[PDB]
Amino acid sequence: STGSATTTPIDSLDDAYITPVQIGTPAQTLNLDFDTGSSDLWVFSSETTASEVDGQTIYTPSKSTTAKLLSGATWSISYGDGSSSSGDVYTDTVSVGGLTVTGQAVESAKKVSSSFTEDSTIDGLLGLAFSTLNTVSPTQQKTFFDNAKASLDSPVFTADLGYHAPGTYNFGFIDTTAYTGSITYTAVSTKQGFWEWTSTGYAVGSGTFKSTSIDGIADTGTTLLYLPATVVSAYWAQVSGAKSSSSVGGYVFPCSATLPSFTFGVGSARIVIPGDYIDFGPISTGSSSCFGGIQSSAGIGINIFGDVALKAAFVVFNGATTPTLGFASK
Repeated sequence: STGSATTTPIDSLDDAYITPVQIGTPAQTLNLDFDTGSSDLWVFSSETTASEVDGQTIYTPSKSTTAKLLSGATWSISYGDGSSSSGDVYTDTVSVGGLTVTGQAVESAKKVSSSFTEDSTIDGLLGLAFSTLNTVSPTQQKTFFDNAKASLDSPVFTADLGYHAPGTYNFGFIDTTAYTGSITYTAVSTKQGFWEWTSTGYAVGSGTFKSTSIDGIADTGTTLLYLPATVVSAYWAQVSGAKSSSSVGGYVFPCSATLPSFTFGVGSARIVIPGDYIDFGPISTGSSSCFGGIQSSAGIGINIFGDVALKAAFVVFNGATTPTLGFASK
């Protein structure tokens, strides 16, 4: 089997992407944030504290003839950005782009943190990291991909995120029309539960490539590109007036600037992030200070190849017995 679904930016900055997902019978369609950095499929629901729902579409398990309470199971997750959610668990039928999993764990939120409430466009998350990170207790549950994998034509999914435009998540096949040149594959460590890999280096603008190993995670659920402070400083040094602002919480730059590109290595291959992808707009409405899309990972404890990086590529998440990651230009 295969599936193919369009993923759409939630706003004009590509702060996140939402993908429609069918849950239950009859289908209830929710727009979920597909997150290769976590492993829970959780939704706003009829059980979510009412004051914490503000415009989201909810899953109502009592209206699904295939929903079953997973007795005694609870979940609770905290994300790298400080947000969190928790609740109980149903199993139900979940379909993405024509690909159907029966008995998928659907984690129903009883509580969500303010940042989730405040984002009316995201109805929940669909985790695509390794199932070892799934938070369901006392019986850990599998991700949608893990459940689908054996049925797929090939045990892969691909992320093709757009810049200021829709893109695609495919399951079970590689669309050879969706990228240019070749896909370069690179080793993955699953030791921390992530799609963790090592970039071979970077360049700033038309500058020379610096060969250096950068371990990090391919994370569709993180907006920005978080890299070591040395790398980030080298980038922003090429933008007149750019500075790190502790008050704002990262590098900012004059909105009048033209940003240089940023290149990262995948083996001997190179992915070029155009400068415009690194512009996240005014820090507050009407400001001429703009927020940068490349930020330091210092104090995160891990480098993160988030959407800023991934949307410059066609990315293969290869879930073979030994997983790997593939990157192509597009």
